[PDB]
Amino acid sequence: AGKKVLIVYAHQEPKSFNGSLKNVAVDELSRQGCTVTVSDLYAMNFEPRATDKDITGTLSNPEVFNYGVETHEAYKQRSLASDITDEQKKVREADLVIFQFPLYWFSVPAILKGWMDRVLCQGFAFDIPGFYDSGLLQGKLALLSVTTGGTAEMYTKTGVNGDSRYFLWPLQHGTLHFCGFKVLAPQISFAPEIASEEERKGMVAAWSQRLQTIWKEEPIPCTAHWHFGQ
Amino acid sequence: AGKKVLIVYAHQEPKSFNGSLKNVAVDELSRQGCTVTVSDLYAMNFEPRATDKDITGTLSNPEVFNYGVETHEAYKQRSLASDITDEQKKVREADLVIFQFPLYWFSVPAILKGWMDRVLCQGFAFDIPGFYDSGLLQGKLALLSVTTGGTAEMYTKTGVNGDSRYFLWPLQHGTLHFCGFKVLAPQISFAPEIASEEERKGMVAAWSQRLQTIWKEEPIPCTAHWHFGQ
Ligand SMILES: Cc1cc2nc3c(=O)[nH]c(=O)nc-3n(C[C@H](O)[C@H](O)[C@H](O)COP(=O)(O)OP(=O)(O)OC[C@H]3O[C@@H](n4cnc5c(N)ncnc54)[C@H](O)[C@@H]3O)c2cc1C
Ligand SMILES: Cc1cc2nc3c(=O)[nH]c(=O)nc-3n(C[C@H](O)[C@H](O)[C@H](O)COP(=O)(O)OP(=O)(O)OC[C@H]3O[C@@H](n4cnc5c(N)ncnc54)[C@H](O)[C@@H]3O)c2cc1C
Ligand SMILES: CN(C)c1nc2c(Br)c(Br)c(Br)c(Br)c2[nH]1
Ligand SMILES: CN(C)c1nc2c(Br)c(Br)c(Br)c(Br)c2[nH]1
Ligand SMILES: [Zn+2]
Ligand SMILES: [Zn+2]
Repeated sequence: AGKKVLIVYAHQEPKSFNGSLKNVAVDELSRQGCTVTVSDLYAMNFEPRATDKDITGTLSNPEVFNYGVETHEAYKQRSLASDITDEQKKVREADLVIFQFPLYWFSVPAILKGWMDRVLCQGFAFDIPGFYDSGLLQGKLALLSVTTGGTAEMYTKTGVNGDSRYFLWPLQHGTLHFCGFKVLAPQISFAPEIASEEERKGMVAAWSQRLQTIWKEEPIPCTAHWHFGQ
Repeated sequence: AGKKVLIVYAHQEPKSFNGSLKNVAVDELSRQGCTVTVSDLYAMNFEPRATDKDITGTLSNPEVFNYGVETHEAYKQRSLASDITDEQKKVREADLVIFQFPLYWFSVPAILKGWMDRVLCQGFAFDIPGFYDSGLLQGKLALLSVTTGGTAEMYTKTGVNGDSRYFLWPLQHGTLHFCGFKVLAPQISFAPEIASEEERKGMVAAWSQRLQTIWKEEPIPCTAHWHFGQ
């Protein structure tokens, strides 16, 4: 035991399917004795825009603004905005980061994209060197728990949407793997709006049950072959 | 040949490489006699978050907030927030929509993701049915003009990042094609920060040159094969 979990949660509605998946996670991980923290992005009115307000005090170059460089330097100089550093503290302490969100345009909702853009800066999440297998959050686990409008059928290799794995690439590989996370198998709850309550309860239950043994899981091989191969 | 272009632009710094790419597009398309509009999202302080503030009318279900449902109904009733309808007007009038942005986490910056999330609502951009080749923005063209930190070699199949086309899938297919756009080949200006001044000028001029003949181009086949190969 002694395991710490951050849930980064992106849904506007407490009563939503996403809300229930988040609450089941809190309940089950809490029951196990895990340390659990939730960043409820919409309730926080979390700022998604990458702007020069994310740096407090004097900028590295106040005439030409380069976000990547300014935030790298601000992290090194402990001069990032408190909303960012608050999130970095949560991530730093976590052994597992679970992202709970509805799929928006084959990706995360903008509020959560903004969390990734602003929280995962150079020096904290990655550096030269220290990316992919050697990214700075190595040792940590990340897990995408996604809900969709589309059915599993639509999300097949020859379905209209392609394999669900195809849209996971920028998230699992380009973001989480890049930062050094070992990536647990995604949790994809397909088309809850379409499903019967029976099927919905089953999807929630699968998640709760999965969570019972989450600490015994092996990470996926987060490779192009995993995402795009046969 | 009275063509209308919307450039949706997502960079904080007017002197940036992205800023130059946006400006040369304006210069060249204006020179051609095109009608040109730019949505400079950061300068507009464009709202990225999908929230209940985006609907001003009586909600369909005020007890359980479903963003998709409420925005679809609000579009039909004309009770969407005016920032959304302002953008929809620009898209409706445009023959070509160019997106100009730096790659953030294998995707668009959150401010631009928010534009996609909030502007491309059901009833305006797609219906059920009425998506992919039957999407509501059929007859229009879209083009991603992207800049990266990574080099072209890093973005090949055997490179660490995988092929560049891999990260285009959620944007070109999941978003643009879903809404009925035909998609012109991407413009990817690789690693300008690493490039010499002359190589930078070369990349800007290549884009300007391409734009001279943009109206003669055919779209890509926006399929899984195009993106991922056999
Ligand atoms: C901007 C935007 C972009 C989108 N892009 C995509 C896309 O690219 N691809 C795609 O596939 N979809 C897309 N969607 C659709 C979206 O992913 C789904 O609408 C979303 O995933 C549904 O999840 P939800 O939590 O909102 O469901 P909800 O509507 O909140 O819930 C579904 C039903 O489950 C019920 N429920 C809640 N809790 C429980 C419980 N504990 N047990 C049983 N039932 C319960 C709820 O009451 C509800 O009736 C998009 C939607 C929007 C708004
Ligand atoms: C949050 C975040 C996430 C990122 N994620 C990724 C990612 O997933 N993958 C990836 O590859 N990269 C990523 N990057 C890096 C990012 O994509 C690059 O920094 C960006 O694309 C560079 O474009 P720019 O316009 O900001 O370059 P700039 O720094 O503005 O341009 C480089 C140089 O070009 C000069 N210049 C400007 N105009 C001209 C001109 N007309 N002629 C000649 N020179 C000119 C500028 O003065 C500058 O010196 C990320 C960065 C951030 C901040
Ligand atoms: C709102 N709703 C039910 C919904 N929105 C969708 C979007 Br946007 C995409 Br892309 C896809 Br694919 C599917 Br399937 C969607 N289903
Ligand atoms: C800031 N900078 C230059 C930068 N950031 C990057 C990110 Br984030 C990713 Br993922 C990749 Br891949 C590359 Br290459 C990046 N290069
Ligand atoms: Zn990977
Ligand atoms: Zn397509």
